[PDB]
Amino acid sequence: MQIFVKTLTGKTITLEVEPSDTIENVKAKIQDKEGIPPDQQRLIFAGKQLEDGRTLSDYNIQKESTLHLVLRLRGG
Ligand SMILES: [Zn+2]
Ligand SMILES: [Zn+2]
Repeated sequence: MQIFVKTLTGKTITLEVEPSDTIENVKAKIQDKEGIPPDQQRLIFAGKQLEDGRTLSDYNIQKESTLHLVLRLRGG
């Protein structure tokens, strides 16, 4: 099962996920691929910012769904 994650630069990465993966889990897969710490990541789906403890299934995120990755300003 695959989802796409688009960054502000237009670049897209593909993650292998499961319906019961938490948002925490997705951030960890993004850290593995891109080396960005989870606390710097905000994930958005359907215009809504996803919360760490909820699952992809909670949010009706399906195969081939696209999430948007917004980075926190390092140092705020
Ligand atoms: Zn998983
Ligand atoms: Zn398809």
